[PDB]
Amino acid sequence: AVAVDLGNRKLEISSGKLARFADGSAVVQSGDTAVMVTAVSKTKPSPSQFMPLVVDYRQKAAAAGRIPTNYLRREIGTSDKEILTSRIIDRSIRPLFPAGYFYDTQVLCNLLAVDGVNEPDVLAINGASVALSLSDIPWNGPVGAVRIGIIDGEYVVNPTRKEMSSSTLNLVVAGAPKSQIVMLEASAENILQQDFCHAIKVGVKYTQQIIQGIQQLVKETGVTKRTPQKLFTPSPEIVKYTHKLAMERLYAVFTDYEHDKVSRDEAVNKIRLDTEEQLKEKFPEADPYEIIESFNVVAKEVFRSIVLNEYKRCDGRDLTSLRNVSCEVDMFKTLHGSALFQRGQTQVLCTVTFDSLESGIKSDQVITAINGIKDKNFMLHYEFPPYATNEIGKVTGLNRRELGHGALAEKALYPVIPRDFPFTIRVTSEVLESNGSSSMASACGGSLALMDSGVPISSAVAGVAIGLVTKTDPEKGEIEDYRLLTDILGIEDYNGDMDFKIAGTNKGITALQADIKLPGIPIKIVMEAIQQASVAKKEILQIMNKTISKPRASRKENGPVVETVQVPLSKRAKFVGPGGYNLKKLQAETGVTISQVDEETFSVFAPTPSAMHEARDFITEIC
Amino acid sequence: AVAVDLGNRKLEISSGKLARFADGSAVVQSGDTAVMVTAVSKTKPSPSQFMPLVVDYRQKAAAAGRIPTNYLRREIGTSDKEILTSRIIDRSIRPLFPAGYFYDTQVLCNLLAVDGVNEPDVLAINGASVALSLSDIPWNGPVGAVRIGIIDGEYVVNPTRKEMSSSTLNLVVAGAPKSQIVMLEASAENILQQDFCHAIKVGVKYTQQIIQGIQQLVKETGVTKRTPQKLFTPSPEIVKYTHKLAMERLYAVFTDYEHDKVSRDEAVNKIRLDTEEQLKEKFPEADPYEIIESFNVVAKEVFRSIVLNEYKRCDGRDLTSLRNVSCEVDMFKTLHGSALFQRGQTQVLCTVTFDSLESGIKSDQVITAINGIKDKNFMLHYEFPPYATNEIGKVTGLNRRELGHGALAEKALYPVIPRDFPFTIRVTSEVLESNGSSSMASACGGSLALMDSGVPISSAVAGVAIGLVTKTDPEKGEIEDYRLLTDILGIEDYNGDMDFKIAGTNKGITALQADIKLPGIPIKIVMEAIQQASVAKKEILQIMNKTISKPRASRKENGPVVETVQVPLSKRAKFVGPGGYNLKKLQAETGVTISQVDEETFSVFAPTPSAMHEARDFITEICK
Amino acid sequence: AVAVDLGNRKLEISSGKLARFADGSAVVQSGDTAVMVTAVSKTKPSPSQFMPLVVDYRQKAAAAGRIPTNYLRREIGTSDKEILTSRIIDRSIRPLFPAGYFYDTQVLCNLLAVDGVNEPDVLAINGASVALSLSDIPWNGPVGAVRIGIIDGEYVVNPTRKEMSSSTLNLVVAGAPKSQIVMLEASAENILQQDFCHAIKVGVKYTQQIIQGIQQLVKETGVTKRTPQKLFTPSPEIVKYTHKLAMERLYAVFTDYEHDKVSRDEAVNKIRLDTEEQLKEKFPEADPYEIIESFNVVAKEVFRSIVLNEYKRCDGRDLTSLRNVSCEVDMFKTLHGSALFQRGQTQVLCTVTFDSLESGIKSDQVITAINGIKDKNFMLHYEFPPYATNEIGKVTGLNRRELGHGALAEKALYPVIPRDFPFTIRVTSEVLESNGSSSMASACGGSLALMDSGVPISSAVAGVAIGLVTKTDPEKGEIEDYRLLTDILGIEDYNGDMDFKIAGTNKGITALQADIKLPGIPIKIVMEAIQQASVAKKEILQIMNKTISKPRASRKENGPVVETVQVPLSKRAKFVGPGGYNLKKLQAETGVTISQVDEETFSVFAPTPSAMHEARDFITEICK
RNA sequence: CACACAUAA
Repeated sequence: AVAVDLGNRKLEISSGKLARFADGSAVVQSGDTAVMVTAVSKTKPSPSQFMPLVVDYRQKAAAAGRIPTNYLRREIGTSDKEILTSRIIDRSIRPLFPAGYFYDTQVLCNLLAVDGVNEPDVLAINGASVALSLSDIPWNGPVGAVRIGIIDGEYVVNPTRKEMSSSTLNLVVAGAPKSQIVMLEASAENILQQDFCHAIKVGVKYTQQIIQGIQQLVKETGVTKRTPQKLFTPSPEIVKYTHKLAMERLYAVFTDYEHDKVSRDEAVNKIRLDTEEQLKEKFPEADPYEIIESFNVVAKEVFRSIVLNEYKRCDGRDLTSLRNVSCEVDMFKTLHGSALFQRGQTQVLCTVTFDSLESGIKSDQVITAINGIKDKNFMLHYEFPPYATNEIGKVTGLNRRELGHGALAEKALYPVIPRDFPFTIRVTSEVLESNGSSSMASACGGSLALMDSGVPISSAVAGVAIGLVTKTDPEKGEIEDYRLLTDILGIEDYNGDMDFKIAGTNKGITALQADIKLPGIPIKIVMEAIQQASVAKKEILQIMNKTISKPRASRKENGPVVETVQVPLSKRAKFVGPGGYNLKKLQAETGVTISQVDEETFSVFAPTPSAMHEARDFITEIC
Repeated sequence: AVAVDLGNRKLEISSGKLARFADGSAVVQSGDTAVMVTAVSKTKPSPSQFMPLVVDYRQKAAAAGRIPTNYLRREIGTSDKEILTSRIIDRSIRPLFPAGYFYDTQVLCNLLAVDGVNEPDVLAINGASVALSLSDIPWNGPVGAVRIGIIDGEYVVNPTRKEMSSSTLNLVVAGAPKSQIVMLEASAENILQQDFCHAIKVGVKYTQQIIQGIQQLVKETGVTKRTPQKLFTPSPEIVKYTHKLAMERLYAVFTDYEHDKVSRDEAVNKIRLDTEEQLKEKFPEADPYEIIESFNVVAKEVFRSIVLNEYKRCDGRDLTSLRNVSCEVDMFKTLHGSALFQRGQTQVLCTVTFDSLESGIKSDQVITAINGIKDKNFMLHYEFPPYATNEIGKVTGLNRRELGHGALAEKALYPVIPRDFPFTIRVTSEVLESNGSSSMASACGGSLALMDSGVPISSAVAGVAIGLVTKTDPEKGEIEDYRLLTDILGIEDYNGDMDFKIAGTNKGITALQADIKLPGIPIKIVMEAIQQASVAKKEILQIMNKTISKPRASRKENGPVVETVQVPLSKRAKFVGPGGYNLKKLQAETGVTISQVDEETFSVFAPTPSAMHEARDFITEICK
Repeated sequence: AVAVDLGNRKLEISSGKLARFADGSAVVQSGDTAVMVTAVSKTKPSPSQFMPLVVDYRQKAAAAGRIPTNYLRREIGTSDKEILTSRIIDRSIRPLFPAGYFYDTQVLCNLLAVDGVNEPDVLAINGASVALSLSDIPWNGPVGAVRIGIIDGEYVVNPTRKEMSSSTLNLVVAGAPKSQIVMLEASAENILQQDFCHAIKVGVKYTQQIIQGIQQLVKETGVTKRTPQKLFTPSPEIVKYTHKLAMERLYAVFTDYEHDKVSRDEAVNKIRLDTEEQLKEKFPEADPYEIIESFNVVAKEVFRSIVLNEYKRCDGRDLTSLRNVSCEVDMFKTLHGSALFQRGQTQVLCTVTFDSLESGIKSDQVITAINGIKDKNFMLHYEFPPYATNEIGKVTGLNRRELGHGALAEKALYPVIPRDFPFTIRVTSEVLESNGSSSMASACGGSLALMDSGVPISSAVAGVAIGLVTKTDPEKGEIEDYRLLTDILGIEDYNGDMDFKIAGTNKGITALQADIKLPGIPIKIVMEAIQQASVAKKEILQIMNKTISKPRASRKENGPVVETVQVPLSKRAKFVGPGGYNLKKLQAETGVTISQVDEETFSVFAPTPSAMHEARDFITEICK
C-alpha cells in the first residue's frame, strides 16, 4: 500500500490481495475508482519469433460506468473506446521490455469500480506498470502516466470527467525514470505550441513522482525477477561477420537516390538472399532465425550510419525536406465532397458524406451508449486495404491500427469542425498507396474534402510524421547525438526510433501521437520535434491552399436536403401505416428518412433532391 | 483511357492513377458511377494445393453506410447483396486462370462513387477483367460483362435502376474472346424460352465490343506477364504411367450401375490407394501432390471417355434420363407448410412459415434495415448442414455458397408468389442428403411446400441441373464433340465442365445460373442446354403434380391469425405500459406481437391459435 | 419405429427415412414435436490427443413460426438456451464413449417441428442416444433421458410447457443400463431433500423403459459397429514400467500436506520430466503421446490409491472437511453491492448492479442476437479470466463453460430472489483465482452481495462440490469401494470421477449439476452425495452468516432512483425532439433512461443520484 | 497449432 500525491489528486497502489495466481497483479485506486491489472508471461519461448504482447482493457459498463454492458460481450464484443485504451497501455509498456524476450505475455485490466468522476484509463496504465514491476517478468523501470488538461489557463493533473469537458487539452504522458518520455498522445483545441510544450513538461514532472512511489512499493515487496530460458538476440560473432559481408552492398543501395519504395526493398532482398546463403555455411549450427535477425541488425545499422554521418536520407533529401505533395478536389460529381492527397508514394482518398442528425443513434439504449455519440455529429473512418502495400489480407473488420489512425485523424480535424451543422458529417479515408504517414495524410486530405464539400471549417488542418535516429552509448545508454527527420518514409520508420505524428492548423496544434521505440527519450528531443514539425506543417498548408483555400460557398446542388411535410390527423394512420410499416417501407425503397416532429409535422431527409422528389410522390399519392 | 460504346450507354476504362502499388488496377466508370478494382497475386506458391481466389465486392456506403459498431459486427457486416455480387465476379474470372496456378490471389472492388442510376455490379466485373488484363498475373484473355433486360419488348443493355424495376428479365452475361460464354446469371419474370435465348445472343455480342476495347488498352499500355516459378500440373510421363495402372480398374467401376454415391467413391478410393503406392516407388523424386493429381487426371479422363464413346453414364442412365423423383407434403401438423422432395440421393426438406407484415421485413434499426427488405414479403433461407455429406463442419453462420443457393432458389419461386398476401412468406430448405443439385431441389420442394401451406401461387416451379462433357484437342482448343447430361450426379459435376442450373414453370423460365468450368463454351451449347432442360423440367412437373397440383383451398386451421382489439384512451396508458414495456414483455413470453394501427385500435398477430389464447387472457386482465 | 410409454406420455422413435448419409440418424417425436438428431464420426485418427466431440443444438424457430425477427431475417449467433441444451446432451453421451477413441465426432440436432407443448430438449437427448446406438460409431449402451417435475405434490414425467410453469422442480435425468446415472441437472424452488431424492429414483425408473425401447429398435435394424484403426491407450507394460519408476516419488508428493496448488503441480511436473525422458530410452518406438498418457495413468492411480487406502487427501483433509472459507462485503463504495468469497485458493468477486426494468427485455424483436426475458428480473453473468489460472487466453465471448457456470449459479440463487423488485438485478461473478468449484463460490458470493446491496432475499444460498473416487472391478466394472469427498480441489476433480455441484438454502435444494465421468454410477452413490453436501452446506452457511446474516434495511445511498417529471403538451415536441432524438441523446450521454408513461408524464431512471442531478438540469433548460 | 497482438504503417 503506497499513496502518491499528485497535487490535489491522490493515487493509491496496492497488491497481494486479489488474483494472487497471476505473475503480477496490482490495484490502482484514485478517488472511488479502482482498477485491477494483471500480467502473465509464459516461461516457454514462443515460435512467433517476435515479442507477443497483448493488452486487453475491458469495462463492465458504458457512459462513465452507468449502463451495464459486460453481459453483452459475447455478441457485442469489444467497443471502440476499449480498443483505443488498450493501444495506449500497449505503447506505454512495450518499449521497456528487453530485446529478444520472445515469450507470450498478456496484460488484462479489470474495472472493479468506477465512480464517474475519475477516469480509469490513466489508472490502467499505472496498474500495468505496477503489475509488471512487482512480477517476475523481465521489465525495465517503472512507468508513471498522468493526463494533463488546461482549464481556464491552468494545468490540471488527472482532471475529472467534469473538468475534462471544459478543458482545451487532453494530453496523456507516459514517463520512464530520469524524466524520459515513453508515450505521448494528445488532442488539443487548436492551442498554441508554447502552451502545448509547457504541459508536456508538467506531465513528465508528475510521472516522476509516480515512479518514485512504485519503486518504494517494489522495495518493500521484495520482487525477484525470473531468468528467461534464452534471450533471442543474435550473437555478436554472427553480426560482425554479416557486417563484413554486406556493409558495402547495403551502403550502395541506401545511397542510391533513384530507388523508389519497391525497388529499394527488392534490392535489399537481393543482398539478403545472397548473404544468408553464405551465413549458413559459416555457422551451420546457428538458429535459422538468428541468420534472419543478424542481417536485419546490420541493415538497420548501415541505414542509420548514413543519416548520422552524412546528414542525407536514403532518398537523397535532407533532414528537413518534405516529399512531393499533390492535392486534388472534386473528382466525382455525385460525392458530397472528395479529395485526393498524395505525399511521395503515399496516396489517400477522402470522401465526405452528409447524413441525417438521427443517424448518430442506433435506436437501442445499450448499443448507442457503447459507441457513444460524437459531440459535433462528426466522425472519421480510416481504412487500410491490403492492396495499399501489394499484399493479400482479410478485408472485413478494422484492426487495432486502423482504429487508432482513424481516431487520430478525427481528433486532428475535430477542432475546426463547426457546431450546429444541419447534417452528420462522415469522412472516409482510404489508403490507396502507402509508403509513410497515411494517417496524417487523412487529416490533410480530410481537410481538403471538407472544404470541397462546403463545410465551413475554421481553418485548414495538416499533419506530418517526424522520425528520429540516435547513436547511444552501448553501456551508459545515453544518447550521444540524434537526427530529427521530417516526413519519414516507411523504411525510415522501420529503422528509426520514433513516429511523431502531429497535426494542427497554421496557428496551433490539434492532435499528437508519439510512437517511441526507444526506452524513453529526453524531453529536449520531443521539444525540438514539435518545433521542427511546425515548419513542415507550414509548407504543407501552403501547397493545400493553392488547391483550395476556403470552403465553397454552398454545398453541392445534388446533396442532401431536409424538407417538412404536413399530414392531417385523419390521414395520419394511413400515411404511417400499421405500426410504422409504410414509413419504413418508403425508407427501404428510396433511402429517405422520415421522422415525427410533432402531431402534424413530419421531417423528411433525402440523400439527393431526386430522392426527395420520388419520396414526395409517395406522400402525395398516399394522402 | 478507353471508351467503349454499348448502344446508348458509355463505358470508360482508366488505369495508372490510383493504387499503383497493386499488381493490377483499373477504374471503370459509367455515367457518374465509378468502381476501382485491384488484383494482387503472390509470387510464392501457396501451401494449399489449389487456386486460392478471393473476390471481395464492398459497398462503401449505401445511403450513408457508416461503420459497424464493433469488430464482430464488422465480420458479419457484409450484406447479402455484396456477397452475391462477389460470387458473380468470382465465376466470371476463375475459369480463365491457367491450370496449376497455385498462388494466392485477391480481387477487391471499391465503389468510388454511385449515382443511383447506373448499377455498379456490372462495372465491377469489367473492372476485374481490366485489372487482371493490365496486371502481370497470368490470366487467359479479357472478358466483358453486360446486363440485358427486357423493357416492354425491347432488349436493353445495361439498364438503369428505373429501367430494371420495369424489366421482365435480369440477365448478366460474361463473355470471353471469340463469342464464348464464361458466366450466365438470370432472373426472369416467367418469360418464354425463345425470348430468353435471344437475350443471351444479344448480350454476348455486346461483351465482344467490351473485349475489343480492353484489348486495345492492353496493347497501348504494354503489359508484360510474369513467369510463375512453377505451374503445378502433373508431368505427361507420370500421367501416362498412371493410365496403364488404373485404366481397367476405373473403367470397371464407372460401368458398374449398382454403385451409389458412397459405394462408387469407396471403390475409386480403393484403386487410388493401390495405385499411389506403386506410383511412389516408380517416381521417388516426384512431388507428393503430383502423385495425387496424376490419379485425379486419369480418373477424370476415364470417367469422361465412357460417356463420350458409349453415351451412357456411371449409374446406367442415358443423356436425358432423370433420377428417381418422389415428393411428400404435410408431414408435421404444426408446420404451416411442409414438403420433402427427393431426387436420386438428394433429399431436401422444405418448410413454409407465415409471419406478420410489420415484423416481416421491418427491423428496429432503420439504418441497417436497408438491403434487408423483400419485394413480395417473400424470402428463402437455404441450409446445407455438414451431415448431408457425412462430414463434420461448423454450423455458425451461412457461408457464401449457402447464400448463393438460397438466392437462386428464391429467384426461381419469386415470379409465382402472389402479391398483397396477408402474411410474410418465409421458405426454409434444409439439405438432409446431398448428391446432386440441392439448390434446384429447393425450388421444387419449395413449390410443393407453398402449395401445401395454402399460398395461391400462380404455377408450380421446377428446376434441374445440366452437365457437360467435351472433347477438345490441346493443339487448337476448339470443342469437337460434347454430351449434355440431364440431372447430373455429384461426380458428374466434379468431373464435368459445367453446372447449368435452370428453373422455371411449365411455360417459362424464372431463374438460371450457369457455372462453367471451361474457359468459355459456345452459344450453341448453351442454346441446347436450355432446350434439353425444358424437357426435363416438364417431366419433373408431371411427378410433382401427382403429389399436389393446386394450392390448398385455405391455410391450415392452426396457422397464424390476425384481428384487432379495441382499447379505450383511458386504458391506453395501462395497457401499453411505460415506454411500451407491457407490449414488449408480451411479445417475449408469448409469440404474439401487438402493433398499433389507430389511436384506439391495436392489431394482434398470433403465430398459432394456441398462443393466441395466451395473449387473450393477458389483454383481458389488463382491461379489467 | 418403436413407441415407448411413459405414463401418459408417448415417445415415438424412428430411423431410416431422413438424412440417410449420416453415420447414424433418428427422429424422436412426442406429441406434435419431432427432433431429428444425426451423429457423424470420422475414420482417420484426430491430430488432437483427446476425444473431439461437439454437440450442437439449434433452435430453428421456423418450427415454432417465429424465426424471422431481425433485419437479416435469419438467426445470428447461438442463444443461451441453445448452448445450455447442447451441454446437457454432451454430458449425457460423453461418458459412454470408449477410452482412447480419439476420432472427430459431431452430433447435430434439428428441430423438425415444435408444437409449443412438448419440450424438444428432452427428445434431443434421446435422439442423440438412438442416433449413436444405430450408428457404427463405437458407443456403449443406450441412454434414456426424462424430465421430472412436481405439480401439486405429484411427480410428472416429461411435463408440458404449461405444467413446467407450475412445477417446483425442473430435473433432467439421463440413465444408463442397469439403472445407472450419467447426468443430473436440476433446478428446484427450495424443495426438501427427501422430495428431491424421490424424484431422482422415479426418473431413473423411466429412463430404463426408454433404454428397453431403444434396445428393441437396435435389435430390429441390424447395427454393426466399426473397428477403429486403433484405440489410443497406453500399453499395459509401458504403464507398469512407469509405475515402477515414479511410484515412490508421486506417493511422496501426494502425502506432502504443505503443498499448495502451484507447488504440488510443479512437484508432480518435475517427476514427469524425469520419468518421460527415461521412458523414451526404454521404449524408443513408442508413441510420444503414449509416453505422456502412461505417466498420467500412473499419477492418477497413485493419487486415488491414497484416498481409498488411507482416507486422507492430498492436502491433509479427511473426506468431509471443508477448505478455509473467508467472506467479505462492502468492498467498494460506488458498487450497489459487492462481496469477496474465498474458499481455499478459489477467490471470487461478486457485484450487484441495479438496472432499469426497461433494460431487461433484450429479445429477438429488438436485438439481432439476444433472445428471451428472465422471469424474475434477475440474471447472473459469470466470467473466468485467464489470469485466474496464470494462463493466457482470449478474453472475448464464445465460451460455453462460462455460460454453463453462469446458468448454474443463477438458478441456484433464483428461488430466493424477491418478486416485483423495482429494478433489474444483475449479478456479476468474476473468478480472480481458481483451484476448485468457482461456480459454487459464485452462488455463495452472490447471496452475500445480494444481501449487502439491500435486496430482500428470502434466505441465504450456499453451494459446494462433491467428488468421488472408486475402485472398480477390472473385468466386471462394478464399483467395489468408493469415497465421497467434500469440497474437492482442482486435482481431485481432474483425477476423480464426478463433480457433484449442488447448492441450496439451509432448508432445501435450489440447484444441482452432476458431471459424471464414469459410465454411470449407482443411485446409492448419488443419494449419499446429496446427504454429504447437506452437511457441508450448513457449515458454509454458518461462516457466511457471521459476515452478514440479513439484507440491509435499505439500498445504498448512491443507488438508483426513479422519479417522474411532468412536461406540458406545448413542450412535448421540444423535449422529445424529432423522432425522439433528444431523449435518445440525453440518455446516451448521461446514462439515465426516460420512458413515456402518460401524455405528460415521463419516468426517469437514474443509476446514481448524481446522474439524476445531471439529467434534471438537462430537462430544466429544455423546459425554459 | 490457429486466433487475437505487434509488425517497411
